Amino acid sequence: QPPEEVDVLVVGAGFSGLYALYRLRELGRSVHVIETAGDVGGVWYWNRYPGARCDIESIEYCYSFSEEVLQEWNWTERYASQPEILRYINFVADKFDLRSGITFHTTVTAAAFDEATNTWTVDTNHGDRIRARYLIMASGQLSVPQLPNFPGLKDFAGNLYHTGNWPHEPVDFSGQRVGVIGTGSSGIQVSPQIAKQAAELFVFQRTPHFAVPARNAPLDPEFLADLKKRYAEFREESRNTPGGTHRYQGPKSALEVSDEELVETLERYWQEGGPDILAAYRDILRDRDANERVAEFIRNKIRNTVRDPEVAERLVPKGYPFGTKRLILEIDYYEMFNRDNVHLVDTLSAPIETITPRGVRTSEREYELDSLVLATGFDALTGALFKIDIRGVGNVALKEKWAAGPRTYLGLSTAGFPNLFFIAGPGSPSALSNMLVSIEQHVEWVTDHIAYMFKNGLTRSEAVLEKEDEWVEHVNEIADETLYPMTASWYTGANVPGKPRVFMLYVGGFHRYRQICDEVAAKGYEGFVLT
Ligand SMILES: Cc1cc2nc3c(=O)[nH]c(=O)nc-3n(C[C@H](O)[C@H](O)[C@H](O)COP(=O)(O)OP(=O)(O)OC[C@H]3O[C@@H](n4cnc5c(N)ncnc54)[C@H](O)[C@@H]3O)c2cc1C
Ligand SMILES: CC(=O)c1ccc[n+]([C@@H]2O[C@H](COP(=O)([O-])OP(=O)([O-])OC[C@H]3O[C@@H](n4cnc5c(N)ncnc54)[C@H](OP(=O)([O-])[O-])[C@@H]3O)[C@@H](O)[C@H]2O)c1
Ligand SMILES: [Cl-]
Repeated sequence: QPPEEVDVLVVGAGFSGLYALYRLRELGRSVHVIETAGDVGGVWYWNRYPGARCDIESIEYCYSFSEEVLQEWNWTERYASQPEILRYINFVADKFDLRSGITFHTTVTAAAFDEATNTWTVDTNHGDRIRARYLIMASGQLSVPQLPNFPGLKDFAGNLYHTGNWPHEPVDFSGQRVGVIGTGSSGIQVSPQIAKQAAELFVFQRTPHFAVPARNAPLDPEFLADLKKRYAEFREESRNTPGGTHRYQGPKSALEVSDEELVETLERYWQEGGPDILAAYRDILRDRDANERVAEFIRNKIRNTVRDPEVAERLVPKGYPFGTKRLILEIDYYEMFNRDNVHLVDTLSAPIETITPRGVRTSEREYELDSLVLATGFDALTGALFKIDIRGVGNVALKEKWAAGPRTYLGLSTAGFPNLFFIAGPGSPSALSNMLVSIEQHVEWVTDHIAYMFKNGLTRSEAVLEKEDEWVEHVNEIADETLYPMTASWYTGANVPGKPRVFMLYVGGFHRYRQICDEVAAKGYEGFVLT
């Protein structure tokens, strides 16, 4: 039930929005959060599908801002399941009395900057009108589900799900003919759970994605209690890294090594599981020949996982460099295809023509299904923003200004839109880092910036157009030194039809980006104009 006026309005109650609330209060600022969902958690509230699990270690993917949380919470598994992460979020939410600062079931429709008085007016689908000095869009990176692009969807006779909008009551696939469309992280995690229940599971794969064993395991309770002795320290080590974790930064070039040392080295990562293999060698995302030797080793591990050679071959990713679509952690996913009741439908060879009342037609034949699961992803990074009529100076639409790709200074603001801040979004490290590291830094940087504005008695903060252009050009420029922009992924907006193909993230590493933000604030916010 939202206030008519506030210092800062926050959109979204997932990790980012909750923390922004907590810190803004500590800083003696009035602050409120609007959230479409029924409750806190963001991705961990919405993504409730069976198998949903973090692929950053529970010990790294957690808040560090509170010593008490660090000491009191007990993680249980190398990689936390979604129910567990949702209990942690509730634990924190509870601990700091956060819900009192949040309006649920409410979706922000539009926001417009008022130049006369230097404020945002912010409307919602319940007619709430809030005036705020600052607007923080804590509204996610992977928060607006994307349906795939083919017809007959509303004609399907059975039940229809998207993993990103999963039912609050467990879904029963027992005895069903089930289809999953999509084999990114969502579909990889969800499929082996549905394989346990369905009479027949059909996995509709388009481009195969690279996946490596998670090797999840219980967490040793002693290791935990040790870790806690120096938790603050351990976390500060994670902030001083490109990826926001303890990942080893392999110093060698993947080209300098024999085939023999290369295999022995990747074999050790493969038996160990997890994503650290992405940094086995310094140049894997930088040099196509280096990349390829690593990609080959992975593809061969893939072939060897599946008994039938033809099914095995269709599982092998082709045509793009390893790691350039987000790396996936799998758990019994490749093994699944050895089962009698699991069918890999290769839609590259036979593309989907349409959905029918009965199920799915490809160019080669029709599949009958009782249920269809869409693991088809998200209109990423800009999708949630673009859903909101956001309006800056001269009445510029954010959606129009960014229609060729997101334009920002430090990913934190855009020229022409003063008092507006984007948490962990395009133009910053964002999902290229452990997101809790990217999220805590952006929250602390924005909220300090806000507090600094108040201290000094100002009320207007605007990214300077020339710095914005300079920043966007720098982002593209350093991306272009890597293999990232070369591949169609949601990072480059490739999954939404008509969306501009532009790599959206800052690739220079969390550490450098935090250093660059720190010198910006240390000079009273170079590249902003403050009045
Ligand atoms: C299934 C899934 C698994 C993930 N696993 C990991 C992982 O292992 N490691 C990792 O580092 N990151 C991973 N993440 C990335 C995840 O985006 C971040 O880690 C972190 O959860 C993002 O937090 P957030 O608060 O920025 O956004 P979100 O958690 O997305 O919260 C955004 C909230 O804003 C609300 N919202 C949006 N628009 C409006 C509006 N118009 N009005 C009102 N409310 C609105 C949404 O409903 C949502 O609740 C994963 C993401 C997905 C989708
Ligand atoms: C932490 C963790 O383990 C976890 C778990 C879950 C999510 N996450 C995080 O969220 C991000 C998104 O992952 P996701 O799986 O939900 O989404 P995706 O990666 O966008 O894959 C979409 C898939 O659907 C297929 N596809 C799309 N359109 C299609 C079409 N029109 N016709 C037919 N098929 C279509 C598309 O095919 P192709 O050829 O690759 O476009 C692909 O197979 C992740 O990267 C993590 O950041 C993390
Ligand atoms: Cl992720």
